[PDB]
Amino acid sequence: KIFKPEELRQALMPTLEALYRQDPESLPFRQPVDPQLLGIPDYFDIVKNPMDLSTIKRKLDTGQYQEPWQYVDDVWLMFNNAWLYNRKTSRVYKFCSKLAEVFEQEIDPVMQSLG
Ligand SMILES: C[C@@H]1CC(=O)Nc2cccc(-c3ccc4c(c3)c(C3CC3)nn4C)c2N1
Ligand SMILES: [Ca+2]
Repeated sequence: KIFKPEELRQALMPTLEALYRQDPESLPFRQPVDPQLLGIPDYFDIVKNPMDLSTIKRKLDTGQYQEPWQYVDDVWLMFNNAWLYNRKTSRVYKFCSKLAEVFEQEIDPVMQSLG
């Protein structure tokens, strides 16, 4: 199948919106990580490919995905970065886990529909 960018945006954006909507848990994930501002200067050493909700939104808005699994992969890159960088006690780690719970419910029917 050839997926048009407007079709991917229309189908997938609600699943991203579900993550944005989560408070407090989306807060760490709404903007790209700025290691200087956050006082975590080793972040890019450990996290080779940073990813966040706003970057994913921008990719949908600008037609950067050819396939819907590329979108799923970026969401999971964001999750895996957070579980990699943070210890299990951190808010960021626990908030990530909550987003993954929400996402799994949202994404399932949408991916089935897209095929
Ligand atoms: C995802 C990003 C990078 C990472 O993996 N660890 C990390 C460490 C310190 C603060 C943060 C961090 C970044 C932005 C935040 C926050 C934490 C938070 C606090 C509510 C949890 N609010 N916002 C706007 C952080 N999160
Ligand atoms: Ca809530």
